[PDB]
Formats: sequence, structure tokens, C-alpha cells
Amino acid sequence: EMEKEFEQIDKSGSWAAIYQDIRHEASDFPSRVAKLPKNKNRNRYRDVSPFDHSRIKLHQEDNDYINASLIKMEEAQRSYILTQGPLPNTVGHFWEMVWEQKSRGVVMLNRVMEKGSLKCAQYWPQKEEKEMIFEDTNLKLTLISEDIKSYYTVRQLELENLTTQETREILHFHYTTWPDFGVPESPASFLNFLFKVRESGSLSPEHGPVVVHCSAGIGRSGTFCLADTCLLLMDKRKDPSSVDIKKVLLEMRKFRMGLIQTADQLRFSYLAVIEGAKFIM
Repeated sequence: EMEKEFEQIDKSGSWAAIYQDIRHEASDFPSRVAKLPKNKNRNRYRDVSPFDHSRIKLHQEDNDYINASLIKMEEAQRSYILTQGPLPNTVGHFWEMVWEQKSRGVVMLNRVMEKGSLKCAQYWPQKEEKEMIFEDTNLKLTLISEDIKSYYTVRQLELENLTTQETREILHFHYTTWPDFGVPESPASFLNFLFKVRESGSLSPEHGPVVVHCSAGIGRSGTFCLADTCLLLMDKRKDPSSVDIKKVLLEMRKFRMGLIQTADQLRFSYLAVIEGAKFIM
């Protein structure tokens, strides 16, 4: 059981050591499309690339590339798209991807500015009466409503395909309180946020995969998917304690590199799953 594994690693202070064994066992697949010179300005970080085998392709004939991966968790029956925070020049590609994949929810785990630098373009409208038009991808985005809470904001958005005049409702879940440095002290508000996303229907198989991002789409984004998948597997299995976080994380690392960026994020992920299991058992 992971609670006792947690005390062992914590009492022995072995988090950096566990973390390094995960780094050393992690998959390495080619990322040739990401490294093409025509794609250099579609990547926020030169060391964070989608693998070719799992990358999302845009349906535009010119250049199909976006920095985004499909993470398919076969046993849990959950998919996720993990992507970077959009750049000024990729906001239109981001919303094209949401449209094409039939996503219902976007999960944002960063602020637009952190540590005095921009982590993400402002890719949604701030006021009802000032909609955004993405001329490169022929989409319109309107803010319908905004519900601001202590730890997160939920926004209803309308996305309109200007080519076909179809509209969809998109839910934006914005976790606003992750600290600039380190991880939250308690996983309580993070779990509350994860249960709100679940309650919306955004993670359900009647929609396309949820889009999840932070700045790079690997660190905080990784913690979100890992916690969700581990708690779902504990509901599904005859023996909930057969669930090994380390194995789930390595299975997820087959689809996108670098998920869980620090030993502190690994410790936080254990704490989130351990605490979430109390609300589920």
C-alpha cells in the first residue's frame, strides 16, 4: 500500500532517488516533427517536444503541427490531451485542436504571469462584449459566463466555427492558486478542483479528450492526469492497493516526455492520491 511506501520514502528522505529511477526507466521515442525548422516558433521550450507516435495533428494541409500529445490510459478508459500554454502565434491552432478533437473542457493550471514573466498567451476573452476572432483558423470565441472562486475560476465559452456556423459550449477550468515556487502545502483544493472537472462531464467518454495545460504541459499537467487516473483505477480494481503510482506514471510517460518535473511534484501526487482515496473509500 502507497500510504506506507509514502512514510518509508518520507522518513528515509528518498524522494530525489525514486524520482531519478523514474527518469532513468522513462521511454524515449522520436520527436522528429517537433524538431523540423518550420516548427521552431510552434514550441515554447526547445527541450519539451511531443513524441511523433502520440502527437495531435491539426487538420490543416499546410502544417499539421502543434505541441500536444494524446495520453490514452486503456485500463482506466480515460484520454487526455496535454499541451503547452499557447504562444501568441499558436492561439488559433490551440482552438482549432479543441474544435477538431471535440473536447468539452480545457484545464489550465498556471497564471498568465508567474515569477514576473509570461507563461501563456491570454487565449480567452476577458469580457462578454469583446469576443475573439482567430482569422488563421476561422473560429470565434465568446465569454458567456465566469464564476470566480477562491482557488479556481470556471468559465463557459462559446466556440463558433465561422466556416460552418456550428457552435459548441466549452468549459474552462482555471486553477489560479498553484504557488510560483514548489507545490501546494495541502492537496485539498487541488482535489476539490479535480472533482469539479469530473462533475462537469468534461472527462467522460461521450466527449473528446480534455485539454490540459500549464506552461510546458508536463509538470502540473502531469500531476492532474496522474491523480485522476490513479483514483479511477482504485474504483475499478478488485484490490485498490494493486495501484502503483510509479507504474502508472511510467505508462503515461510513454505518451509524453517529462510528466512530473520535480521530486516535490512526485511527493504531491502521492499525497493527492492518498487523500483522494479517503473521499473514495
